[PDB]
Amino acid sequence: ATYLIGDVHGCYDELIALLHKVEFTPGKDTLWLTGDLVARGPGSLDVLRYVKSLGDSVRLVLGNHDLHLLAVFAGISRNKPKDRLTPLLEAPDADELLNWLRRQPLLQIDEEKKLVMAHAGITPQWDLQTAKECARDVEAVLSSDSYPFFLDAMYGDMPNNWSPELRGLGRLRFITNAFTRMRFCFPNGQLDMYSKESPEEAPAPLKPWFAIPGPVAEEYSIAFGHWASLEGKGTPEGIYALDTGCCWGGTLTCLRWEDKQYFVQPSNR
Ligand SMILES: [Mn+2]
Ligand SMILES: [Mn+2]
Repeated sequence: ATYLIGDVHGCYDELIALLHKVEFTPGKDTLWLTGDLVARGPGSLDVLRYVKSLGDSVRLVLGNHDLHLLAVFAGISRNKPKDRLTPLLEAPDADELLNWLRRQPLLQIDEEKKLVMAHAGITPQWDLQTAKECARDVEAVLSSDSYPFFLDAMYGDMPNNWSPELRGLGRLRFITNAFTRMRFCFPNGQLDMYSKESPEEAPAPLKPWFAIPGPVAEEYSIAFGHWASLEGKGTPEGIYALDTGCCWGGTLTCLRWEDKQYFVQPSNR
């Protein structure tokens, strides 16, 4: 079977309970994870150990909190106490875990399932070939010996409009923001980098990225996390918002792909 789970955010206990509920069996089942494995929740270290141990039975995409963790680890950014990353950072196996983490994709595609996954979604200004190439560019920098320089460069909210003639720092920043921070769009597809509230509360003319027709979303289903104020509701057919805010006292959501059946674990907080 195929299972998709939203942002775990260090909620190791809830993740294991949810997986036991569906009797996830490595080697017979595959787990897709929408990223943001770490931060807020108490057990980022345990989540990383477990997910890494799953090997080929897991398909991950990196989120904005995974990339922030890598930036803290590399000395690029300051550790925030509320993230509760210190046990993972100080762990004897931290180098191994994080060198594995930075090697993971930004985008997962399964042609047989007609399924695409990224942390925040697929921006409507991209087709599948462009999404693939941008994923590869950022993955190449993240998995290189020089990744701290990229991580330092990634911060910033501009440029917010895609053009194939984007080059250098601006190109990398747009790709990163589109894959891991995108929520709202302007009518032409421009990224808004400020509003984090629900669609109902969004000021005009902002619309969810998935409310704007795009080539990928017309040929593929898209699963994503990141957007917790969405609370997994209000998406069109073929769009699955799996982030239901476990770390925030909400729930961890699992979707079985074969029958589109949902399973939920309540937050312990
Ligand atoms: Mn996120
Ligand atoms: Mn999140």
